[PDB]
Amino acid sequence: KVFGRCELAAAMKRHGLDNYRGYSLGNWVCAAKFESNFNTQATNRNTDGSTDYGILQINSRWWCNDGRTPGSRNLCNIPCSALLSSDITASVNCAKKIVSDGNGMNAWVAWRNRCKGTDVQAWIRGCRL
Ligand SMILES: [Cl-]
Ligand SMILES: [Cl-]
Ligand SMILES: [Cl-]
Repeated sequence: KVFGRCELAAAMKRHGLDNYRGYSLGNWVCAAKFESNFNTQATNRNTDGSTDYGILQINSRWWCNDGRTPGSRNLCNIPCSALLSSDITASVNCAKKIVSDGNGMNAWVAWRNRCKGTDVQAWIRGCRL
């Protein structure tokens, strides 16, 4: 599913991501924009052989199981395929664990490089939330 901007903001809010660990909704929408362009089915293969999955490009080295990332963990206790669903529940619940792991949203390098320090509220501007 490719979400609309406000549609995704609303779904993220419904799932308790808004201001989670102090990160406003615009931060999460911005991260999703640059990680996946709001496409739940986004996948990307990393140089180390791991893969990133879903709207927030969650990585199989630590967070989910895909059966083909040697030496990896599955800390969200989910198949990586669950992160591709039209229902963002699994991605959100896993993101909550990731952002609580110590480095906040810096875990998403694209958030650090493209969202951090910017006017992230622009991502939810106009949205009925
Ligand atoms: Cl915001
Ligand atoms: Cl594996
Ligand atoms: Cl980047």
